Amino acid sequence: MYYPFVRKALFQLDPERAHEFTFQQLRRITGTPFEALVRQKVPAKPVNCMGLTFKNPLGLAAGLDKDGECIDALGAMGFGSIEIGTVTPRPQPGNDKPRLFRLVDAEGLINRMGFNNLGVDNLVENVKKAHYDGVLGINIGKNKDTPVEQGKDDYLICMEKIYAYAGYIAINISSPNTPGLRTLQYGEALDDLLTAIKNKQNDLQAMHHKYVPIAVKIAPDLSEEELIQVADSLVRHNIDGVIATNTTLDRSLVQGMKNCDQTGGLSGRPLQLKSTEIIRRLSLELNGRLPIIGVGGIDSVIAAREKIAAGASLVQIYSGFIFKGPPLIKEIVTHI
Ligand SMILES: Cc1cc2nc3c(=O)[nH]c(=O)nc-3n(C[C@H](O)[C@H](O)[C@H](O)COP(=O)(O)O)c2cc1C
Ligand SMILES: O=C(O)c1cc(=O)[nH]c(=O)[nH]1
Ligand SMILES: O=C(O)c1cc(=O)[nH]c(=O)[nH]1
Repeated sequence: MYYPFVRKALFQLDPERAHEFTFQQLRRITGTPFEALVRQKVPAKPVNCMGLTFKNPLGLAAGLDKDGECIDALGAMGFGSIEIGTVTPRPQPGNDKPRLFRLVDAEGLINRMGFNNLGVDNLVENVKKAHYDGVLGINIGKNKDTPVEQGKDDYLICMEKIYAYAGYIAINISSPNTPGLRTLQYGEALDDLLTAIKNKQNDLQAMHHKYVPIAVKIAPDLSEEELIQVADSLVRHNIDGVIATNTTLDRSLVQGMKNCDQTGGLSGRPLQLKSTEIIRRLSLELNGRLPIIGVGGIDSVIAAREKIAAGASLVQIYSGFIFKGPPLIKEIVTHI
C-alpha cells in the first residue's frame, strides 16, 4: 500500500513498538514466498569498493536488523548491501525503556538502545540461512560489562566467528550509548585496537584462505584535529574502509522540539549537513588511500549525491528509510 498511510499508522504506536511490529511481519515473510509483498525492481549499478562488488551504492545502515533476522526480505527491497548488527559476543538486553524517540517535525530520531542483541552465535546461524545476493556487512561491538580497556577482545572474538560469513566487517567504536565506547577512537587506544584487528584479519585470512575487508565506523562529534588523527591511523594500519558517520550528541538544530533533550544519539535530517561536511574533510585527509561509506540523514536522491560528491564511494540509510519507506530505496538507486 501507500507508504504514507503505513507510516501514518505506525507513527501512532511507540517508536520501538512500531519497529517490533514491523519486524514481526518481516520475519513472518522473510525467506518465504510472501516476500513478494515487499520486493521491488531496482536497476543494477555495480560499484567496486574494498575489493568487493556491490550491486548498487545504497546499503541499509546497521541498527535496523541487529540480529540479522530479515536479511532476505530487506534485500528484496532493493538494497545493494545490508549491514546487520551491532552484535556483541554475548547477548544483552540494552538500556531501559523508553530508549527510542521520534522528532517528526525534524524528521529525526534519538535513541539510546545500548546494543540490544541476541549475540554473535545466534547471528551467525541466521546468516547461514539467508539467501541474499548483495554484500552482507557484519557490524560488531563491545558487550556492556566488558571493561572498555579490554574491549579489543570482544571485537576479536566476534571476528573469529563471523569471518567466514561476512562480506565485510564493520568495527563499531562510535556508539554513544555504551559507556566509554567512543574513547576507543582516540590516540594509542585506537592504534592498539587497529593493530590487533589487522593481525586477527591476517590470521583469519590464512585460516579461511580469503581476505575479508574491515571498515571502521566513526562518530560525527570529532574535531578537525581528531578527525585527521583517526584518518591517519586508519591509513597507517591499512584499514580497508571507513564508515562515516554514526549518530550525534549535538542538539543545536533541534532546540525547542519535543524530545530534543532526550539522552542518546540523534539521526535523520538534523545530522545530514554535519555528516556530509565530515565526509568532505575526511576524504580530503584520506586523499584516496581508502574508501568512505557515507551515512547520516540521507533522505533523497540529492542528499545521496551530495555524500558521493563529498567523497563517499557508497552510502547507507536508516532514519530516512523509516520516514520515507521503500520508495526511497528505489529513488536513490535509480537516480543516484
Ligand atoms: C534506532 C537506531 C539503532 C541503531 N543502532 C546502530 C547499531 O547497532 N550499530 C551501528 O553501527 N549504528 C547504529 N545506528 C546508527 C545508524 O547505523 C546510522 O549510522 C545513523 O543513524 C545515521 O544515519 P541515518 O541518519 O540515515 O539514520 C542506529 C541508529 C538508530 C536510529
Ligand atoms: O504494498 C506494497 O506494494 C509495498 C509495500 C512496501 O512496503 N514495499 C513495496 O515494495 N511494496
Ligand atoms: O544500539 C545503540 O544504542 C546504538 C549504537 C550505535 O552505534 N549508534 C546509535 O545511535 N545507537
